[PDB]
Amino acid sequence: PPGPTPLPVIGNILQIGIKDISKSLTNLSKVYGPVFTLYFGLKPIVVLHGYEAVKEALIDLGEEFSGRGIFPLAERANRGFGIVFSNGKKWKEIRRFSLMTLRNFGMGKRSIEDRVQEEARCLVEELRKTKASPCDPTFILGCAPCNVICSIIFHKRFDYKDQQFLNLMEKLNENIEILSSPWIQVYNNFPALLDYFPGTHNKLLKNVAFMKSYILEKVKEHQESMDMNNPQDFIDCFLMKMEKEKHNQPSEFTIESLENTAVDLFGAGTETTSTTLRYALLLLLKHPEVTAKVQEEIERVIGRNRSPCMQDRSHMPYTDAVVHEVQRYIDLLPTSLPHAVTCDIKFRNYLIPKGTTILISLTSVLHDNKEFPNPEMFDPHHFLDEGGNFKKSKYFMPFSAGKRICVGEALAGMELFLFLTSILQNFNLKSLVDPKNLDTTPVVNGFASVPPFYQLCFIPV
Ligand code: HEC
Repeated sequence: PPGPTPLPVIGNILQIGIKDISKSLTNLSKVYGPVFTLYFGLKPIVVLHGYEAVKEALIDLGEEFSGRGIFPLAERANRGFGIVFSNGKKWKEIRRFSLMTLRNFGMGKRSIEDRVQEEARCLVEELRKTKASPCDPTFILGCAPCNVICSIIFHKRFDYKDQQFLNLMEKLNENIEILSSPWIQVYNNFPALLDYFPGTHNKLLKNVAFMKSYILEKVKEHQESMDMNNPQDFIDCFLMKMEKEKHNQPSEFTIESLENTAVDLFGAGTETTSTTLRYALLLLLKHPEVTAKVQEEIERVIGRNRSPCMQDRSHMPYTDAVVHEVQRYIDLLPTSLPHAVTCDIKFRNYLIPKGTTILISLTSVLHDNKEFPNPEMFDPHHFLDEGGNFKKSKYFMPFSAGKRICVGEALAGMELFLFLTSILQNFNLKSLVDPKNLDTTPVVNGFASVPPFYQLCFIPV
């Protein structure tokens, strides 16, 4: 399986660098084809580039490519596996459980949707506190997705001033800061350095364990007041899954694994949604024509009176296109999360041995030159036909694809749709640095893009 010849100890780092590694992968694909080999120091990585290879692996050999693969830093920073990093029956069975409970009406009288709607009108209330004055939305937008997960795991959101909530928030955001430092790919190239610089990974381990404790005291309060035959949140359903398993007791569901699945949901369920929303508003500032068009659909379909809901989305194609086009443009997980093969397998006639790490290039699919003609340009017509109707694409994979597809695809769709429409129904976004100037080009470091810093005022309508 071809690829550039790597140097003695520094792997392929001269060829890919430490900057925008997804761009380097596209360039390498131009010379080695859609299936190349790449060395992260001494570790052999198969990269899959265009749609055809990604679809052929993740969908057609779905089981064979179902494995999760772990780079050095994550290996050291993770004590205990839940869902994101699990493999085999542990992953198969917890993931299955989690999707069950993440369905709209999958645990109690309260739906996921009602959770997201409650959050939407609190999000709006807090933005109303900003008194139409310049503000960095990073924090407020960060709280809403975290709080949806709080409500899903604990039945009950927290006021945004609740100190339980701010600690969990502080702990989650610090993990995102540590993890966005450019010299994180330096660890994956030279893992020896983890020992010589353990600051990173010790801070991750300390933060996770803080969160694990907090959750533990939560599942205790649950074990106490828990009504079987009447589960109301994630913890309840897990606790009672433990009872239906307490007999045949090898057993994948335990207090350890619930803590682990819980921290994952918080980590996987906060950062990406938060950034997508922050980036959405940035783009809505830059392109006010687009914003004006979304507001016409809101006044027409939903009033100014009631609150949005999911049934409204089928009747709002432009807004569905904007949401779709934010996710595709911004390409927040350029190489999703590293995959790994389940056994020795010939792929496009190449032979790839069991447990070999795979990087899926989601960028190559999301920014396919042909499906999306100006792919590095923000344009909702990418998902509209000549009438105003919504136009699906099989190249829309920001949640990846196949057997490891984001467990929260639906939830994220609800959050994005309901928080964005809720914000634009209630406010007009005013820029302070004038649309024309401000730059919306992703700041990329390794496998993580983020918008540049901006401010805006939320002026009520
Ligand atoms: C449930 C809360 C939750 C929310 C909200 C959420 N995710 Fe996820 N996402 C997950 C979990 C859990 C996984 C792990 C799946 C697995 O390993 O089997 C995941 C995995 C992924 C992967 C894994 C890639 C792969 O092939 O293995 C990508 C890409 C991803 N998410 C993107 C997103 C994007 C983009 C958003 C929103 C803009 C988002 N997720 C919002 C829970 C969430």
